[PDB]
Amino acid sequence: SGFRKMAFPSGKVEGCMVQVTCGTTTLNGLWLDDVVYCPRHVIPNYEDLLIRKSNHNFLVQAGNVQLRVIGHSMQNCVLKLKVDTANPKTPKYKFVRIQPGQTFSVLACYNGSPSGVYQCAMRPNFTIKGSFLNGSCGSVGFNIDYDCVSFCYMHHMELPTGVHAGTDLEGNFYGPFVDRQTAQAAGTDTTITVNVLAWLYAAVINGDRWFLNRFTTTLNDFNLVAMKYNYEPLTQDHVDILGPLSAQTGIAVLDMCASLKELLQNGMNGRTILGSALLEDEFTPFDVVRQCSGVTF
Amino acid sequence: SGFRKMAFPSGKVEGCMVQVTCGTTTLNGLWLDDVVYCPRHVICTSEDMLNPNYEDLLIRKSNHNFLVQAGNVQLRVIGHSMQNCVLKLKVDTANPKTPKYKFVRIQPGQTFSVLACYNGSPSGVYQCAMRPNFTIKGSFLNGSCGSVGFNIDYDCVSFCYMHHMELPTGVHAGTDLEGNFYGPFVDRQTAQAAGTDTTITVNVLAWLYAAVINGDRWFLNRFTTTLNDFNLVAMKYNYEPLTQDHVDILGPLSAQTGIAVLDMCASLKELLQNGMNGRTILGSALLEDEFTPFDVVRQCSG
Ligand SMILES: CCc1cc(Cl)cc(CC(=O)Nc2cncc3ccccc23)c1
Ligand SMILES: [Cl-]
Repeated sequence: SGFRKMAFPSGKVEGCMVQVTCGTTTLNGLWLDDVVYCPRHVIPNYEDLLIRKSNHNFLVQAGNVQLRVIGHSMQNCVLKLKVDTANPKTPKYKFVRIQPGQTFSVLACYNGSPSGVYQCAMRPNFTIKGSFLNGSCGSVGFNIDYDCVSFCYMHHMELPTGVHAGTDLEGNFYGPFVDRQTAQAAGTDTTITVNVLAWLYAAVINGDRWFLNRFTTTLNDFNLVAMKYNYEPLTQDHVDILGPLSAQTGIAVLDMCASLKELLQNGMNGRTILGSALLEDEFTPFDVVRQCSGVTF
Repeated sequence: SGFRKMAFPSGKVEGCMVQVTCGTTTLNGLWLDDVVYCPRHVICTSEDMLNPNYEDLLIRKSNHNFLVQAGNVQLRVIGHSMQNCVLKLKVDTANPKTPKYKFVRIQPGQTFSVLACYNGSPSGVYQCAMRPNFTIKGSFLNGSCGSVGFNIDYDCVSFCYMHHMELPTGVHAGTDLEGNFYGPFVDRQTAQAAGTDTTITVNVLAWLYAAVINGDRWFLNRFTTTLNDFNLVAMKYNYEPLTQDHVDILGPLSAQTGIAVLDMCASLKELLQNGMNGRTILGSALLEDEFTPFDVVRQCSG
């Protein structure tokens, strides 16, 4: 029993964190094989700024060992520093771009040193509601599938609202953001509907049933109600994804939708679900299965 | 900016997780140097649950009864001893991945990270607080026994918890790494109930200071309170009494934000009286009590 916002074990990613210093800026790098990846803002015309840099300008530190940079290239908003040594601790990895609603773990680092791990969701407005201080740039978001680390995020900046913006590991920003000091605002956020439903299934698996009702709804009637409460549209794909949870608990997806519809129009009435007074949307349907069945890494 | 329930990086602890099998029972072990630590109930049978004699059960075991597996390598048990409710299996190989570590017993209200494992394999990491009733509200399934709670302050891992059992309410009970249970709990399947839980007041206040540091001020009021008047109100809402030690501990946050502890106490008194009124504090509609004053300073400063 129990439901917690659980992150993936961070060990495979900790073995990749390095400190990258260029001039006055110090941030984090992801050392995989003989390449160190980091935000290009460590060096604006970035092609022009990068052509003025030499390999010895970037001081890369892996623990108490200095890595010598033997090349540098830029891919979108990510800087790739070719180093002489391949990271022995390099795990089986992939660079994956995630979609909004998808969750991932963040290993927050300061000076190439991991200090915390937390679980995040890519908001529908493409920002993450992270926890970052100055120096966290280059910190990475990841998932683990079997023994493979899927790197999906690199932290680049904090928006004026305290939310975070970054890129995938190929340097492509999530959201309409740019890596420079200018007026940039996060768009109006919406609730990840499929994730709230998955979390309602997790509450039922944990014995919380007060919100369940005898009613069902059509997907269209649910989406008309969801739109009114700033909830993301629930697609037929989402229903199919929720299928195993629907089968396990005996509550049809449109039947849980009718519970969610009532929860939105009426509220919780001083009641809680999994110790929360808000509807939680940072657990995907897969996260609920993984946590409520026991998958290990 | 931003406030998250953050766990310590689990890598140093992952390098210590092993699988311990004794008969039909398989649980987790913590392999540090040449010793594997695990709950002593790994040696219990079906009829040795209600009233087991662990000294008697352990004397009947030989080193070859304990199958210890570290990854795909079997470790050779060369000795066994029991310290309170933990079993110590001396092995023939010292763990190369053994970090700089300490065994620390924590007090209620204290937080720690839990590395949940099944079959000696880490599957997730989450943040926990030792509840005032000495239970933890964890997320554990069958096979999680032997999973550990820790804090990684600087480069040293302070092991503070080992999971042992789930109480009838879905809450969890375990020991420190010396085998001493937290609370009035025993490793027997006898009727055991967690005591009435209370809110860790000092932690809610620390989290209110975290919200102020993050720009949230709506809950602040023009009032202050005496420590006694605050406790008289706090008790009525099942909040732990706030001691002078707690007031002292909140001192740095009080100095950083400019809000006196008894002033922040009057804000908490009002929040208990009024509720949130459809508002949130740090994205939460409930008062959060699993962030200690030390957690708030570490996350909001470094
Ligand atoms: C009542 C008998 C008993 C006494 C003792 Cl000394 C130990 C256990 C084992 C136990 O509680 N294991 C588990 C841990 N966490 C969560 C669990 C969820 C489901 C099933 C087991 C779970 C059981
Ligand atoms: Cl403590």
